[PDB]
Amino acid sequence: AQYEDGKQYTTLEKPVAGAPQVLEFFSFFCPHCYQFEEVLHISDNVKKKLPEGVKMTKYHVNFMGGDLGKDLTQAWAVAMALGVEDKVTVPLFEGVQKTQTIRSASDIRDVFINAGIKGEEYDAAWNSFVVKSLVAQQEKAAADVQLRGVPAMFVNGKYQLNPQGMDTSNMDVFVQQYADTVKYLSEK
Repeated sequence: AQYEDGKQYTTLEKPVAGAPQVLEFFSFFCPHCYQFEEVLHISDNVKKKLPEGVKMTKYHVNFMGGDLGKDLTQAWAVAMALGVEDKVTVPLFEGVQKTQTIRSASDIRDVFINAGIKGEEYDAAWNSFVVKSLVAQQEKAAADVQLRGVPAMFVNGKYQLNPQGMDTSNMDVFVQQYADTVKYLSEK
């Protein structure tokens, strides 16, 4: 076939019922995740090729960056709850990996402030139980699929993208193959 199990994707031995349609995992400490966001714009190009009626989910993970890794998962929960993902994603990535100016929760907080979220609003969110359960959601989803690496994308809780098996000669060609694979898997 043109799309083969173990080639552009793998299949989960243990499928996850009720899972989000398109589910993406990342870490702000994850170097290919930075690329996926800043250079390749994977999430965005997948969305452009997804059928409509399809919802897209992106979660942060704890297993990179120790204590700060967990702070960042809680911050991503804040970002999701306030709907400000598109204004903090870039500065968080650059704060962690480019400038290395993110070293504490207060530094994470600064990124949101500079992006225009009010201190009061940020801290209320940070401490809220809605964010607590949002953090739980992120963890559970990762636990459901035995996740030990990022970036990762799962389709309908039973297929996992396998970017290792796609040409990387051309970044643009890589992205389309990746998105076309999500679409193929989506329709499966």
